[PDB]
Amino acid sequence: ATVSMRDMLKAGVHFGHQTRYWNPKMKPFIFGARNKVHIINLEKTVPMFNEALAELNKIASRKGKILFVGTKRAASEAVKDAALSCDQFFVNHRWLGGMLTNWKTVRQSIKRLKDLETQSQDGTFDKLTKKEALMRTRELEKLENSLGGIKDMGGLPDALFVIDADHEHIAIKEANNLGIPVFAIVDTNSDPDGVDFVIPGNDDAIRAVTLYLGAVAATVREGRS
RNA sequence: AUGGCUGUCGUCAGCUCGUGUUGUGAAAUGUUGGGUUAAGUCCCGCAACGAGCGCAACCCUUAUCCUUUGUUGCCAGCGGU
Repeated sequence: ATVSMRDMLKAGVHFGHQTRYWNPKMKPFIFGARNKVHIINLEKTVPMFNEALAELNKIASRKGKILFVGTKRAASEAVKDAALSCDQFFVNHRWLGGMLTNWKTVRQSIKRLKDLETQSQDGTFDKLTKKEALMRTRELEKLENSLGGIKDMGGLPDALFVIDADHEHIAIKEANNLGIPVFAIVDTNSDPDGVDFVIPGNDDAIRAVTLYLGAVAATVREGRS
């Protein structure tokens, strides 16, 4: 449902970027500057985080398909487990340019993953030679590394969850073109114009992103009840 | 005025298209870049995702061996010459 302010300092969600890379549009969401490092205003994010979680909850109550987005090293594996914990979908390694705006052409690539999976469990690769069986399994390995989170998708997402918004500005722009509401974790270096429901928080720490991922995988499941 | 056929750049590795995105727009992207190759041949990354003509392969011949077949072909092991 909601979390307090005491655990905010434990995860370091106020530990933003320096006074060199900050975005000018972070003035309503910066508490101050400690040793030339901007501190995220923790009194401003806690009313804005819970209204997004209730915004993420009722869309999940109407059988909403939530998509998770994050392609950074610190949160590449944490975003995969959080989506499956709440029975949702994820994008973890690489966001393909045109994954949502060009949804038609990537579906042939999605079924191009499915026929390789049906050729994996039944025992089909073993009849072919060494060269053919190696590359089509190597083409397989690249496939669910970038499309395995959305191989169960079958449509356009109802809502979008974004980590490292400035690093994933392509994903936010793609959902904005189709009118899909996004849920981005904006840090001091990021731009929140594309973000419909702004959540100011630190995104460069493993323990910080798991606090959001743990909370967003928690808020979905009672909407499933 | 043409069909059909042919040479040439050049058997040079390029030529494009669909969707999406960018730019008012001509168009750009993909096709660029780090490696790599005879080759946009392959890997990775990347607002690109895929596909087609090209490359290669599939075709013929040559390079070694096995099986079957032995004439008008062949002559190792046995005879007459």
